[PDB]
Amino acid sequence: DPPTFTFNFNNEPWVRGRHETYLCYEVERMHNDTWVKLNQRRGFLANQAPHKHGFLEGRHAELCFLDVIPFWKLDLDQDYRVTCFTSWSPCFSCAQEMAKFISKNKHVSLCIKTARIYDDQGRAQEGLRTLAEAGAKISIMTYSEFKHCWDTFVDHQGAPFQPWDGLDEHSQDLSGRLRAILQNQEN
Ligand SMILES: [Zn+2]
Repeated sequence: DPPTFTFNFNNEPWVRGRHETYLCYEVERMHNDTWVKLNQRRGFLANQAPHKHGFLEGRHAELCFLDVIPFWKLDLDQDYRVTCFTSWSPCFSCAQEMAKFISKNKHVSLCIKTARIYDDQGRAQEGLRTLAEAGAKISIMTYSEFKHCWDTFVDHQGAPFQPWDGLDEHSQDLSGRLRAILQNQEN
C-alpha cells in the first residue's frame, strides 16, 4: 500500500478559534449531588455549531460546550462537568465570555487540555487569564498530552500520529506562559 497519511492536527494551521477549528470536548451532567451522563459522544468536530439550525457568531470549543450546558437545561443545584481538548488555551471574547459563565457562578468544573497558544500580551491575555483562572483548568496538551489526547478521543487510543518539534516549542510556550498569565507574575 502507498504510504499516504493526512495530518490536520500537526503544525499545519487547524483552529484559529472560530472557522473550521479542530476541537474536541467531553461533558457530563451532574445531578442529585452525583455525576451522570445522558449522551454518547467523545470529543468534538473540527468546526463550529454542534447541530443544525441556529448559528450566527459560532462556538469555538469554549462556548461550544458552554452551549451544551443550557442544552441539558439543568435545574440549578446541578453541576457542569465539562472537559475540553483544543489546539489552543483561550480566546479573546470566546474565553472572556466562557470565563464569565464559569466565573459568574461556583458550580462548573472544567479541564481544558489545550495544545498551545502564542500571543504578545494585548488582545489575548484577557480571555487567557480570565477563562484559565475563572473558567476552567487549562492544561498544556502538547506533545505529551497530545499523544494522550488521542488515547482519550481515539478508537485506537493514540492513533499513529507523528508529533512535530514545534510541540516542544509551543508546549514550552503555552505552559510557561499559562504560569505567568494565571499567576500574573509580571517580571
Ligand atoms: Zn474563538
